[PDB]
Amino acid sequence: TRTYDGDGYKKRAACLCFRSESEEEVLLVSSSRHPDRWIVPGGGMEPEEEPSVAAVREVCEEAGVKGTLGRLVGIFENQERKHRTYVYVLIVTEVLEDWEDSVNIGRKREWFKIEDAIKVLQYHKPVQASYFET
Ligand SMILES: O=P(O)(O)O[C@H]1[C@@H](OP(=O)(O)O)[C@H](OP(=O)(O)O)[C@@H](OP(=O)(O)C(F)(F)P(=O)(O)O)[C@H](OP(=O)(O)O)[C@H]1OP(=O)(O)O
Ligand SMILES: [Cl-]
Ligand SMILES: [Cl-]
Ligand SMILES: [F-]
Ligand SMILES: [Mg+2]
Ligand SMILES: [Mg+2]
Ligand SMILES: [Mg+2]
Ligand SMILES: [Mg+2]
Repeated sequence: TRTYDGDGYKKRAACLCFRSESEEEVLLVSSSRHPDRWIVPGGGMEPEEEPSVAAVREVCEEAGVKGTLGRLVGIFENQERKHRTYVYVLIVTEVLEDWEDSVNIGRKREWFKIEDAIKVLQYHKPVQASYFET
């Protein structure tokens, strides 16, 4: 069930999934609609779902990782697609081999150095590239 803010923007949550506390490598996943494109794992909040809970849940479903939830980075709007995303830090401590989106849609995941993550996000996902600007 999709949920919305009072202005009609779709509510989403995402994590910057870092390999370690040094925050030098981040995990991206392939797009479901376009599999040669990279995105930050995230998705819609469910009804009455805390943003931090949605963020951890979506990363588990899309990226097959668990870890230590850190800071809220910020709340980011995409004006073109009318959605508003709470973005958290997650320090990955568990990498599971066969996760919901790998099994169901063959979603891929890869570690990127921060500067390379920004590069691959810029063309189609400039707001997600901006998650890293802080
Ligand atoms: O993360 P979500 O908010 O679920 O985004 C999910 C959907 O949302 P929904 O599940 O249909 O509500 C996106 O559609 P909208 O951009 O919200 O229309 C999808 O966006 P699209 O409709 O393809 C787009 F934004 F118009 P494009 O990326 O083609 O410019 C998004 O696809 P991406 O993977 O490319 O972000 C999808 O992601 P996924 O299928 O990997 O979950
Ligand atoms: Cl790291
Ligand atoms: Cl976006
Ligand atoms: F989802
Ligand atoms: Mg979704
Ligand atoms: Mg998603
Ligand atoms: Mg999802
Ligand atoms: Mg979802």
